[PDB]
Amino acid sequence: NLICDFFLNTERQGPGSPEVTLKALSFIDNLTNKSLIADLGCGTGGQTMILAQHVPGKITGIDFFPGFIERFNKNAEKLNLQNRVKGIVGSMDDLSFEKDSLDLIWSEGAIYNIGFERGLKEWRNYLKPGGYLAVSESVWFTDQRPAEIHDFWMSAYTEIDTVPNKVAQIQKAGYIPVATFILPENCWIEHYFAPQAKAEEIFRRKHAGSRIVEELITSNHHEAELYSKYKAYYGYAFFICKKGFS
Ligand SMILES: C[S@@+](CC[C@H](N)C(=O)[O-])C[C@H]1O[C@@H](n2cnc3c(N)ncnc32)[C@H](O)[C@@H]1O
Repeated sequence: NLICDFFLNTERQGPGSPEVTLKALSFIDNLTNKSLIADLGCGTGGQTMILAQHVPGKITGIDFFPGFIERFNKNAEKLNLQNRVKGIVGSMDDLSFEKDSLDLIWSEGAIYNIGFERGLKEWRNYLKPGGYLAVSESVWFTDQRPAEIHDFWMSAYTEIDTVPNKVAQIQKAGYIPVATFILPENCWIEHYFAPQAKAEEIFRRKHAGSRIVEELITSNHHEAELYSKYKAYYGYAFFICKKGFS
């Protein structure tokens, strides 16, 4: 409801950065102006527009919040990409894409809404054999971690896991684990948490007295506080996978 509004004030609603999106793209080599691309849980489309400026083909951005899709389509226009890039309000667990029709499925910081292993399994049916799946997901950097952070994550995303386990689940799902890399901390600080600050000031005064808004801000500071304290134990990792049977 009012949450979309808060996030409309940021270039991105999750950890990431232009360099990271392009570094992930650097592992995808099957695209042409005939390629069909989908970006699941695209948010306002920050990473989608970056992607669109470097790869040919049509891109469909899909997101649950109508507020984000409107922003996605308006930005697309200011950029003159509305012919090959269009936002659609929908859900990643209820897609209507033709089967085995996509060359690439993109999803940054959004697969947790449906679960990693579930996403791998379900989205595979919408990809052409030899197509690509590129997703950024939360991961543990080690096998042991302090309780404070571990518990926080069980209450947010129970499916967070180490890089090795994620990689084995990818192969198990019937994909070739093409490329896997950990995101730099600036994807969390410089590009995620820092920008949320400017937004809070302005947002909080505008919605003064709103219990929802106040708790959102508390939730942000807590998450940020936890990261700068346990950043050495977790983060995001990008996973590029090619659907088997080439
Ligand atoms: C962490 S944000 C990332 C947004 C954008 N991908 C980015 O990296 O800036 C998660 C996104 O998933 C979207 N989302 C949540 N549930 C969804 C669902 N069931 N189907 C599609 N999108 C969903 C949320 O609205 C939000 O835009």
